[PDB]
Amino acid sequence: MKYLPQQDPQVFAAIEQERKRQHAKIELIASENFVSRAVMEAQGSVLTNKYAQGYPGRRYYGGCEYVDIVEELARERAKQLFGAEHANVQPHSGAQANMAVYFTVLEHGDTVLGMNLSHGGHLTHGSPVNFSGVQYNFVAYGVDPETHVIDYDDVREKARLHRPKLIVAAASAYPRIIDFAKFREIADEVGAYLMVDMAHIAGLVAAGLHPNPVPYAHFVTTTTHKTLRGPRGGMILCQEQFAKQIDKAIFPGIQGGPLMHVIAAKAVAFGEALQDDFKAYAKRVVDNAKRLASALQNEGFTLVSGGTDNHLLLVDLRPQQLTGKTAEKVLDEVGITVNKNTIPYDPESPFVTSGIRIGTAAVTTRGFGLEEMDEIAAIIGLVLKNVGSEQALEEARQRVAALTD
Amino acid sequence: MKYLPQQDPQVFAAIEQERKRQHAKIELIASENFVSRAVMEAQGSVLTNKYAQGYPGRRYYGGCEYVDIVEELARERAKQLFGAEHANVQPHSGAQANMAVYFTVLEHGDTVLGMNLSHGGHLTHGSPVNFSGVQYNFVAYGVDPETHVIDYDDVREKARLHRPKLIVAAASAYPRIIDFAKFREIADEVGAYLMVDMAHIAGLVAAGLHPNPVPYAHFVTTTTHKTLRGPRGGMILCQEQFAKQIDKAIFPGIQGGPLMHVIAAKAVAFGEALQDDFKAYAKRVVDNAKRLASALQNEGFTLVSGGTDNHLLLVDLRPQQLTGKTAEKVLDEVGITVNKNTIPYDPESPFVTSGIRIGTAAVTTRGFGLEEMDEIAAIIGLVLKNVGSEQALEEARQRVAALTD
Ligand SMILES: *Cc1c(COP(=O)(O)O)cnc(C)c1O
Ligand SMILES: *Cc1c(COP(=O)(O)O)cnc(C)c1O
Repeated sequence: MKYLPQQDPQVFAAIEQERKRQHAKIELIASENFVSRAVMEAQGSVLTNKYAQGYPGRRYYGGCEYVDIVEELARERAKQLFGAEHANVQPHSGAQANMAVYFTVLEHGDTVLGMNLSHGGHLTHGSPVNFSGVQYNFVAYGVDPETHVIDYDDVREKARLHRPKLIVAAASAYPRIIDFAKFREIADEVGAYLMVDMAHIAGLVAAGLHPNPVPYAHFVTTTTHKTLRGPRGGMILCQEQFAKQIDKAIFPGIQGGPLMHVIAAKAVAFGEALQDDFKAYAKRVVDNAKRLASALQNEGFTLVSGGTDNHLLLVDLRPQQLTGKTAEKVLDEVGITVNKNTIPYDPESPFVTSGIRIGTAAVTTRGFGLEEMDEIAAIIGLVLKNVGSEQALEEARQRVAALTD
Repeated sequence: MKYLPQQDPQVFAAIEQERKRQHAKIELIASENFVSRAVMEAQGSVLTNKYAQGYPGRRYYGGCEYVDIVEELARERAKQLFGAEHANVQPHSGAQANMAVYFTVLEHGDTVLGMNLSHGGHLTHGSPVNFSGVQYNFVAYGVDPETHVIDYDDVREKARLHRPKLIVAAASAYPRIIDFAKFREIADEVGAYLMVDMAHIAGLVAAGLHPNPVPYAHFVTTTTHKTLRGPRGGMILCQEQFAKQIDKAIFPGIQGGPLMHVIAAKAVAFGEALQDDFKAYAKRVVDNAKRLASALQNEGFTLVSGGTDNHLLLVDLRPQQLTGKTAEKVLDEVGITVNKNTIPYDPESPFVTSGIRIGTAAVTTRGFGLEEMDEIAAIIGLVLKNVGSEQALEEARQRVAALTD
């Protein structure tokens, strides 16, 4: 940075702290990642100066000839990456991508079937404090209480009883592969649309390491950040038949002018994801998640679903007589960043929980491999089995510093 | 840029075209501006890597100590700038700022009174193709057919007849000062909330050149871009009594995680607006708008409202037997960027129009002064009075090139 340090010492100082924090800590929050310097440069471009409401070749304002090229690069690269017939790259966030799909197919008060929020469903999948649960009538399907795998017979019974206009599949804390074919079969039985929110797994889908929901869903939403390792923002993929309605839902429906500089960064991140290197990266993410899961089990931890098929895992802490809140706090003390997370059928409230969620995308981006997973699990065991020992916590602190070098 | 040109030649090439376009053209679109290098550097920062859903000191996730400083800098600077009791700096856009206020005070189907969209009201003020007009029952007040000034007796009659829960004031194409005191007096009479959307005039408010709606409105929304010359994004200002509800409306209500890098850029832009230089700039904007308005009248153009009190003007092109569409297109041919815009009581549709909207924020940012306003008006007269003359258009092209150097 050149101009910020002189213009605004206060903002520059805080950013510099954050930069250094990102390096010093072990980032295990499953939704986190680190974007490339190219992606950041695109976001720090003069493209922020352009109003481009509308779509390429169909803009409200003139002067859009070049931002049109940028948006089309993002749309075309997205379509290659995911095999979708249409992309909308304007959503400001994953929330707004979901909002727009809901706006497209639902009237106020319509019934929607989504994943139980305590079992892995997202906030935007019907929380009563979120627009989704206020605007629409959300009903929930659950996971098996023993296997913690989605109970597809429950999805079906809930669909057949409640007759949703829309079925939502996908999750923010589900460690197994989701069967989109079964979701579509259920949707078809009850004549519901199927929306898949792949925000967490989008990078793994892109790399062929999770089944693609595109051929099964009418609508696919995602964040461009998370496993996809793009800038912070949203995207919608859909069949050609909904393209016009979806585009209209985004603008003039729910947003105004798009963030053209962010859309540029999305294009960059999509270019990166189309490369062989990114597929190698994504395999290491899943490989690291499995290794970390196995190593945590070796420490004596119980894992929700008995392990992982993707980038993330949930530790059920009940055997250690710990809340997610306590674990989160003590790990923060040694420089390891997790979040407390409800486990399925959690006896605790969402503000306390019986679990922590852990994902490997961020540490894999930093170059961590299988040996590092073994060490991270070993540190977690040390900390969580010795919560009252400052000697154990200092030892962990030093081992964390050794990993971040 | 260092890494983007090598990683992504295609995206870099299009950005570079846009950068050069921004320099070569005369930007007269009233919503446009050019942000500082400091603002862009903040947006291109590593802050994009942090999930910080929630609010400073009250975050979902750990590791937010430094992004908390950034958000508080933005909130505190905003409060100084505008004298508001509370700021929310998380809105992704002006649309989402408005959306959140509507979410706070209205139920589905509630009546809202806003400015007629053909007289200057915004898309998010009740367009039937926008969430506002779909979710809520919007009624409209108009301007006087001769003066083109808001008819405050119409606002009152409409309020008293329709009994809105909410009154919206503010505009995207209104060239005069808005009387917020009268809006509040009307709101109080019918027991409605008052929301002011100051997106267009926010920079002028900050500089003391437009009356501040903060003391009169329950809620003030704005874009951080436009006259305020910030990054692309939204903001909400409100009385302390609505702070908690407004914060909850933004998250977990309508958004997910905020864009912390953009929030950093907002803080930077607010710091810039607190400086004496910015007040000097904003005076030149209004001074330039008046000079340009006078000079256009000297060319024989009729202006909606007979001139301007702010940064923007509307040319009524009916006397020249031209549509806004035709004027927009021919001006594009010589390198001057305007947009067609409905004038009040326009005999044409919104896709054709009888007017062009012009604003001075962008050219003032580039250093244009009163002499440049005289020349721009002279070029506009030349072009619009000689639409069929390629000699006149080439002469204009050359005069435009002389201005952008
Ligand atoms: C993270 C996430 C979102 C939210 O996107 P934001 O950009 O934070 O609004 C939505 N759905 C799922 C499944 C997510 O994981
Ligand atoms: C530009 C504008 C908006 C829209 O903000 P976006 O950031 O484009 O969504 C809303 N209201 C008014 C009055 C505006 O001028």
